[PDB]
Amino acid sequence: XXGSWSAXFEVXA
Repeated sequence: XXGSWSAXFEVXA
C-alpha cells in the first residue's frame, strides 16, 4: 500500500 519517505510507512501495512 502507501508509505512515506522518512521512517516507517503511514498506512501501517
